[PDB]
Amino acid sequence: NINLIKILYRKGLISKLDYEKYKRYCIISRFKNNILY
Amino acid sequence: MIAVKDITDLNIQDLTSEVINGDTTPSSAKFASYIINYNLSNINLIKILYRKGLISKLDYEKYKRYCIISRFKNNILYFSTNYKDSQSLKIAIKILELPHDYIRKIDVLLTSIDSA
Repeated sequence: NINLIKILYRKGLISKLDYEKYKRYCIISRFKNNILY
Repeated sequence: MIAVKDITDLNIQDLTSEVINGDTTPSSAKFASYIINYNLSNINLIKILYRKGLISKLDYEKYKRYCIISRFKNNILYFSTNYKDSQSLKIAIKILELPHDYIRKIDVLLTSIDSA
């Protein structure tokens, strides 16, 4: 959001959107909460 | 008066009829500028008529990005993959002279792909 507020800026966003799901996969690996939604 | 039209939209981030003078202020402009079409689109943000100004922003920004694509004399590898990311993003999604100007980037990217 520092760059947000030419096409090279969104090249950093794809690095963010990649490992965030991998970090969300760590939050998915940490899904020992057993909910329905 | 014109750059001072963004002086009143600075007060919009500072109430319903007070934003009504800011309602047509984002509509008088789009009926008649690069940074102004980015900030004032966020002036209305922070019914369906507001997003009618957003489509005017999302249209010419790619045309301005086509000027940034016409200015792609930087010969990289991820940038050329980003060049397909700017062209095939609207190929399903989205004015006569810009379409003929779109072929200019189509030849010069492959000309630079032949160069580098």
